[PDB]
Amino acid sequence: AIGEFMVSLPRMVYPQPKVLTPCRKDVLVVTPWLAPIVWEGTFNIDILNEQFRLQNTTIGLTVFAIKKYVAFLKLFLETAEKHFMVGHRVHYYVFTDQPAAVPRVTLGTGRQLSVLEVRAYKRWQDVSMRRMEMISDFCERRFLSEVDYLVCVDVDMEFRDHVGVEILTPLFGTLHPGFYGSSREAFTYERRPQSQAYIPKDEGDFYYGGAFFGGSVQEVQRLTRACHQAMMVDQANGIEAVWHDESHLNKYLLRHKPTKVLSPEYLWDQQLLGWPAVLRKLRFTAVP
Amino acid sequence: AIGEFMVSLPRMVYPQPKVLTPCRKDVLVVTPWLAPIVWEGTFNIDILNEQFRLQNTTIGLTVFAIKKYVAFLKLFLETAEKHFMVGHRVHYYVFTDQPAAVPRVTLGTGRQLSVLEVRAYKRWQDVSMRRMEMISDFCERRFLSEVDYLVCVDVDMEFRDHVGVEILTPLFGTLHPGFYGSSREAFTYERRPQSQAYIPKDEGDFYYGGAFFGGSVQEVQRLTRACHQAMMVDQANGIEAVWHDESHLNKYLLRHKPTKVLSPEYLWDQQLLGWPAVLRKLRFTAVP
Ligand SMILES: O=c1ccn([C@@H]2O[C@H](COP(=O)(O)OP(=O)(O)O[C@H]3O[C@H](CO)[C@H](O)[C@H](O)[C@H]3O)[C@@H](O)[C@H]2O)c(=O)[nH]1
Ligand SMILES: O=c1ccn([C@@H]2O[C@H](COP(=O)(O)OP(=O)(O)O[C@H]3O[C@H](CO)[C@H](O)[C@H](O)[C@H]3O)[C@@H](O)[C@H]2O)c(=O)[nH]1
Ligand SMILES: [Mn+2]
Ligand SMILES: [Mn+2]
Repeated sequence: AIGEFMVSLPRMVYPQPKVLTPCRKDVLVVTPWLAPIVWEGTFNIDILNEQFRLQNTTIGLTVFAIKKYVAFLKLFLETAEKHFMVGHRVHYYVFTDQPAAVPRVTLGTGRQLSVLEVRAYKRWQDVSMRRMEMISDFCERRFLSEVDYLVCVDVDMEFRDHVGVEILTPLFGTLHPGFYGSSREAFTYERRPQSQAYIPKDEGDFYYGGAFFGGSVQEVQRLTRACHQAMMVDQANGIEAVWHDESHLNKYLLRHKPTKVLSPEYLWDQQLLGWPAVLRKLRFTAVP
Repeated sequence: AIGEFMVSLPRMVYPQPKVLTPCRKDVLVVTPWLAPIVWEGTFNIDILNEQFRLQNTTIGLTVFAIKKYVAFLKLFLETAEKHFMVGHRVHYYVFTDQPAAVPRVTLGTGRQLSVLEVRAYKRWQDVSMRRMEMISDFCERRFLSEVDYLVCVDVDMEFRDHVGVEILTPLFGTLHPGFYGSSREAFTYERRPQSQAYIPKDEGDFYYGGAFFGGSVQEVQRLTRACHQAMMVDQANGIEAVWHDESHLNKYLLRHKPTKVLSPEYLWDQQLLGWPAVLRKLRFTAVP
């Protein structure tokens, strides 16, 4: 459940937070709108796990495996079993054009998987973009009744370390690994005013990655509906945003600030970027 | 309103957050349960003001002025007019045994004051403690229908600097100025197991001050009801907690973690503690 009566935490023995010691001295851990930026060292997972288990939290995870991308599912799901929300209720939603071709991955207790058949678009750009419509079509069909939070990710990825309830919040985006140290002028936002995704050069907080966002079902419905409707306006006007759904996601999260931001620990590419000292954990990574 | 549909923020030009620069290097700015700890430098008030104004937020401020403490009201209210939630809708609730003795303080537009008559208890300890019952009696009478958030403070205080929408969240407490640098064993929690306020020596996050807490009306009703009911159990058992309502507040916030914590900028005593370098702002201070 979300927003229901919260019982009292049990007694717990853990290290005292020290008010006069920063938890990170190398990174920003809170946005200027007071949203936590989630890095290792910012959270005590034992406290968070208690809070979320006492609410009987169910997390849905959406992933699209269309055309040849079904090949990515086995590793994606096996590694999610090892690292994603372990101990909590999880419902995987695998959207595919090949519903008999989903690998038979063994799931832990309290975890289930549904296969949702969808059409395949010809262009990769359309496959990627149309996830927003498809996720929003499914909020009413399933998600409102089945889960508390939705996490929406790319499939060509693997979990390498813990991804848990520290991410859960009404609305989150994730810092794209290519831009976390960049100034806003260098962010690859859509820069043509003719597009609904347009962001001026003097605006922008962060460059969020299209491959990892989420929130409560209500907030994810809002985001995905808004991005789809913006895409359809652009289509009617003969323009396609430079980075497709990621461009629209960035416009949405500029105007509707997320209540948590995930660090690039949660969205990485070791082939392209190595393992900087600032990443204490590499949690969710590109398959090379 | 709270929890309603949020329109899009307008365009704003402000400094880009820098991911690789901490906002404070001298203090903890987020708790281990991912609640912001509010210090100067952690927030851009322009963004927050936009967010809260677009929700038509109304803030209630409760204050008790019983017996000789009516003398504190003039400065309290005049300085609140200068510093508390300026630009937002405010409703002051002055609880007093001398309802004709409230000073005539000139209020800004969108700000109003109600006087609520209550009984005076003989002992200062009972006057202080019974605020929890009185605040909880008034959630149903007025607060649910009149305000979005409640802020509950001591009267023998003055505002010296900005106290605004950065504090608003479902549930907050404030670091007591005498203990922010102390280890938990030194916190003056109730230590007798016979009291409902008991906290063992190996437990505790922070020592919260009784003089400044708040949250949504729903969360403040819960806190104040719980503290009152705990007090009544103690009374039946012939025990009074060492620091009265503050002891019960601390027990509640240990078991029900706040969603923001205010730094001691928000609760200070310059006579006793001076002006340390760690306090960039002294916002709400004891009258000496
Ligand atoms: O034939 C396809 C093409 C895409 N996809 C799905 O769409 C996702 C995104 O497409 P790609 O992985 O092909 O492209 P990128 O890795 O460049 O994706 C990045 O850029 C995209 C926009 O161009 C999206 O924002 C995406 O979330 C972001 O990680 C895939 O992971 C997969 O889930 C398929 O299932 N089949
Ligand atoms: O005769 C009185 C006594 C108290 N109060 C009200 O109760 C508040 C708290 O009492 P005091 O200010 O007399 O006592 P302290 O400053 O020591 O208060 C501190 O300790 C208390 C518990 O002992 C409470 O937790 C309080 O919030 C905390 O700041 C006052 O500010 C005032 O609002 C009155 O109105 N009249
Ligand atoms: Mn890809
Ligand atoms: Mn006092």
